[PDB]
Amino acid sequence: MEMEKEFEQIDKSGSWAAIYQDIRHEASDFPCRVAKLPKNKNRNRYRDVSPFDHSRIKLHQEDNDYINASLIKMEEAQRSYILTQGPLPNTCGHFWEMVWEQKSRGVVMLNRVMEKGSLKCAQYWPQKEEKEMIFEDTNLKLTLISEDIKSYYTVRQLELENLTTQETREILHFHYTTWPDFGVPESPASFLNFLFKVRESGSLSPEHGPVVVHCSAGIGRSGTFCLADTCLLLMDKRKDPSSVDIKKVLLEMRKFRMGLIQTADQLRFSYLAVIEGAKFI
Ligand SMILES: Cc1ccc2nc(C(F)(F)F)cc(N3CCN[C@@H](CO)C3)c2c1
Ligand SMILES: Cc1ccc2nc(C(F)(F)F)cc(N3CCN[C@H](CO)C3)c2c1
Repeated sequence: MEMEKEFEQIDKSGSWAAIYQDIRHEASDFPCRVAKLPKNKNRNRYRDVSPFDHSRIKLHQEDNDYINASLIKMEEAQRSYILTQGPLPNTCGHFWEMVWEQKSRGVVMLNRVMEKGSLKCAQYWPQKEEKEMIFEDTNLKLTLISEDIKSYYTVRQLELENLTTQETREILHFHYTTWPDFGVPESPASFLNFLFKVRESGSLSPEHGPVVVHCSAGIGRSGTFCLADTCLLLMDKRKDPSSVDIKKVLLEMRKFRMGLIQTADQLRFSYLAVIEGAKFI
């Protein structure tokens, strides 16, 4: 059963909601005790989106190691990702500290800072070359070097400096700017072109740390990005690409972060992206 044939059946029967609820029912549940400590209340954007203790990213400054971020480690696909929430006004320094400590080369952002009148993410990078950001709490400086604005996404070149050592690193910011305010994109073509730009940058390679991916909560749109990338890698690696079961991969990813793919529409879109992206590979 090619994925295309399955998709046709699901679409005809209108069963995307039933299949999505099955995934929810089967998903892993593990503790999130650290996330729930009182002193970490202001570090969580949403009270019902927490990282599991087993897979959470620890900040290395002693103090408070907590950030709402999870390491998704896909063993068969040989790729890792860090999924995180959109930074809060008080956690932008922790975010960049994470990127520094984890040796990430890329940040993937799948939201806009404001959507439907409402703040989804803090403005955690500089909009102007001449107006750099200093995160005084984690002793980091961030400068916009250049950007390449296109119709569906923007790629920025950032310089991140550890002010303690004066070491600097180039970080690439991949910003998908056109996800609709409601629902999902009608066609995955632009999402796929975005994904291919991330890939081609080398940001997902094993010589770097895991890419950091976020949206607002770091589980819906972010989950589509990692699910589509992993299923496409599994397709190219396996002798038989039609043995890739996207529901099984998503369940695997949900061992590492709760909630990945938040709606039936997102699940459908993930299928569509993997179908069309497989056609290109
Ligand atoms: C033909 C057909 C069959 C089943 C469907 N099932 C869902 C669901 F996943 F939400 F349940 C969503 C659909 N649509 C509407 C069209 N525009 C799309 C948004 O871009 C989503 C959809 C469409
Ligand atoms: C030749 C080639 C090889 C690998 C590829 N890998 C990906 C993806 F998604 F895996 F990164 C996406 C591709 N393309 C680019 C062209 N436009 C297409 C849809 O608009 C998507 C692609 C194309």
